[PDB]
Parts: sequence; C-alpha cells; structure tokens
Amino acid sequence: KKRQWALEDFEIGRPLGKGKFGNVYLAREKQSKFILALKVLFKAQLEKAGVEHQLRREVEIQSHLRHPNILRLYGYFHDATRVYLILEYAPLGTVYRELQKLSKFDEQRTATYITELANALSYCHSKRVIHRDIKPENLLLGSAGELKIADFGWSVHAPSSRRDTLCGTLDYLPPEMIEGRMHDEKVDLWSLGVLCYEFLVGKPPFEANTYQETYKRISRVEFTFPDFVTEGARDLISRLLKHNPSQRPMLREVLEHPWITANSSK
Ligand SMILES: O=C(O)c1ccc(Nc2ccnc(Nc3ccc(C(=O)O)cc3)n2)cc1
Repeated sequence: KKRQWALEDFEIGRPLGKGKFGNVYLAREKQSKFILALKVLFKAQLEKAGVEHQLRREVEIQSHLRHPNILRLYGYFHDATRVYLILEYAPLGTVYRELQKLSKFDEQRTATYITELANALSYCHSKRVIHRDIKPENLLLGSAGELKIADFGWSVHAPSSRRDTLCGTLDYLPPEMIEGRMHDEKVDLWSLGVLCYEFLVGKPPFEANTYQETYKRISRVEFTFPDFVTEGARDLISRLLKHNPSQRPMLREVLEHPWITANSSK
C-alpha cells in the first residue's frame, strides 16, 4: 500500500488451513491490532515446481481487486526462506466445510451463493481477469455469511491459451480447458454451473473414480440430476453446462434467471 511489512509486525495465531505449499494462519498486526490472515509459502517449495511466476500473477491480480465478494490481498513480504501473503480474514471458513457439514444446501442458500459469486465474477470479468479455479475449497465466508472468492492461484487474463498442467481434479474445468484449447471468461460460467450443482446435490456433476473417466464425462458433458433437483435449478445448470462456450449465458442472464430470482435473498 505504501510501507513494507515484516514478520515481526505480526503475532501469528491458530492454523486456518494446512496445504502443500503453505499454511494459512490467523494473525494480528501488532500496532493497530488489526486481525487478518497470513498465508505462509515456503519458497524452496515454490522454487521447485517453478511456481514463482504464477505467484507474481496471483498477487498482482488479487491485490488490485476491490469487491465485497472477493477476498482482499493487502500486501506481501518475504524473508530468506519464504513468502507471506497478507489477506483479509474470512471468519466463517470455507464453503467446502459448510457443504461437508450440511451435505447439501437448499435452493435459497445456493441461489444466494450463486448470486454473490456471479457479482464477484462480473467484476473480475469487467477486467478480463478469469478465475478458472472456482471450487468450494476456494470460496470463503465473511462475518455475515457472504461468499468470498478467495484463491486466485490459477487466475489469468482473458483470452488465454495457457496449457497449464492440471494437477487437482478436473471436476470444475470446462471442455476447452481440459483439452488444452484457448479460453475466455466463459470458463467461469461453466464452473458456476458445476458449483450450483455441487451445492444442491452434494457432489460435483462429473464426479468419477479416475481422472481419465472424469475427463470423458466433462468432454461429453454427461451429467444427470437426482429427483430432488427442481426444474428451475436443472434449467439454470443446463444453460451453464454447455460444451460450446458461446452458448453459455452471460452473468447478467444468470443474475436475472427466474430460479435465481425466486430463491435468492441477496
Ligand atoms: O481449505 C482450507 O482448509 C483453507 C483455505 C483457505 C484459507 N485461507 C483463509 C484466508 C482467509 N480467511 C480464512 N478463513 C478461515 C477461517 C476459519 C477456518 C476454519 O476452518 O476454522 C478456515 C478459514 N481462510 C484457510 C484454509
């Protein structure tokens, strides 16, 4: 923002999450007593794996975004053995944990999350910033329970052709991405459809036992609905999960979808 931070400026608290590259800790800035989240990345581990570039992007992109449904990146610093990301702290945790707790959400909570996410993505896209990694593990919850897009690790500017090695599951990736083709903002609209389905059903629509199998379901767009998913929900999800990118709706149409309108509270 202006000044340069150091570890000594923070009292680290309890672990929020422990991952492959780093951990996320609750932390408080000594002087102002400001409560935030500190993501500690080991570096050597970054240096291996050649991830140094993506991190500059993630930080560069996320630190320049200001939206109520987008977790903020206030700044960063490093030392000899690692890098620190100073993030806004989301008090209610991940959407993933909420989902794992309730099993599945009702139409109202889902419609509200989709809405908040569409606004968030609407803002990102107004900057040709495509997220490409929308999944429940990357969505946090604010003090009022509002959804916050949180992890811009795989974020890039559109249009892009980046053939990045897909390491996690392909569960949220669209056909154009799992096939190494060029892609734009429509990628996020597919993820949104996958997300809407996971929220209501409890499992992503293309889930399978092998990467290779999931790959097939995605490219062929083979998904079915359990009896309890309603017509309006099936409808929105079907418009979003279109193999042809140009056929997926605009976030505006999503926000104005009858089902998103009857059930959304936000
Ligand atoms: O997947 C993960 O485990 C994960 C992913 C991202 C992450 N990063 C941030 C950043 C800002 N704010 C928060 N809030 C938070 C609060 C409580 C809990 C909890 O479960 O007690 C988890 C998260 N987390 C932390 C953990």
